[PDB]
Amino acid sequence: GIHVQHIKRRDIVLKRELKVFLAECYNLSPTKDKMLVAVKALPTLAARKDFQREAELLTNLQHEHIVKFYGVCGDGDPLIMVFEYMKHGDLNKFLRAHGPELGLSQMLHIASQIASGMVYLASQHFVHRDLATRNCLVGANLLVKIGDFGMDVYSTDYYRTMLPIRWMPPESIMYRKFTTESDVWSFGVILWEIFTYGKQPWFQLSNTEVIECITQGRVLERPRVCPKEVYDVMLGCWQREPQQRLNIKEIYKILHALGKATP
Ligand SMILES: O=C(Nc1cccc(Nc2ccc3c(c2)NC(=O)/C3=C\c2ccc[nH]2)c1)Nc1cccc(C(F)(F)F)c1
Ligand SMILES: [Cl-]
Repeated sequence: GIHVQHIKRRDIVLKRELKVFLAECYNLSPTKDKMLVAVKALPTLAARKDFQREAELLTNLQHEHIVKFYGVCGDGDPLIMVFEYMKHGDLNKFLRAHGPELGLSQMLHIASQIASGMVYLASQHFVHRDLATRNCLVGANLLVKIGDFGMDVYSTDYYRTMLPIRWMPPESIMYRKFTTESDVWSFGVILWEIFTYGKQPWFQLSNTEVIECITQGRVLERPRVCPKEVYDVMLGCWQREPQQRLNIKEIYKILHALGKATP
C-alpha cells in the first residue's frame, strides 16, 4: 500500500479558523523551523475509510497546480489532513473581490494554471467532477492551485445527492457520466467564471431551468472582457458530444500561449 506521510499532532500549532485551520507546523520544511499550513479535521463509518483513501490518493496526486498535501496528523482522534497554506483564499471569492481590477494577462495566467492542474489530473486518469473557481486556491503572486473542498456559502451552486449542475455537461446531467471530457466542460465554465469575476453561471436561472437549458444545448454567452479566441476555447469545451470537445492538453497550450504573449 501507499504510505501516507504522518505528522505529529504536537508538530501542529493551531492559529485560526480558515472546518479548516491555519497552523504553524514544525519538522516539515527542510529549511525554515516552522511553516504555515492549512489543517482540516473531522468521525463516521465511511468518513474514516474515505479519509484514508483520500490521503493515499493525495500522497501521489501531486503537482505544481494541485493544492499541496503534506500528510495526515496524529493517530486518529480527530482525523487530520495537512495541506499547504494559500494566503489569498479561494479563487471564487478572490475573483469577486477583484472585480470592476484583474486584467487580461492575469486572467489568462489564472486560467492557464488551472488548465495545467487539469492536464496533470487527466494524465493521472483522475476525474474531478466538481471543477469550479470555488475549488481553487490563490497563493502569493497569483499562484493558483486546484483542490477539492466538498459540496456552505456555495450551497446555491449545487442542487438538492448534491450536483454542481451549472458546471456539468449534458451527459453528466442525464446519465451521471463523469469523465475528463466532463471536466473539460467544467473548465469552460471556470473560464466563464474567471472572465466575469466569479459570477454564477446562469444566475437568472433556477436549477430546473439550468438542467433544461444545458440539455437543450444552450451555452453561456461571452463576457465583455473576454477576447473571442478565449470564448472559442470556451466553445470547444462545450461541444455537445464529449469526443468533439477540445482536450485539456490543447486548451492549456492555447491559454498558456496567449498568456505568455500578453503584456
Ligand atoms: O482537496 C481535497 N481535500 C481538501 C479538503 C478540505 C480542505 C483542503 N485544503 C485546503 C482548503 C482551504 C485552504 C487550504 C487548503 N489552504 C488555504 O490557505 C486555505 C484557505 C484560505 C482562506 C484564506 C487563506 N487560505 C483540501 N481533496 C482532494 C481530493 C481529490 C482530488 C483533489 C484535487 F486534485 F486536488 F483536486 C483534492
Ligand atoms: Cl494546537
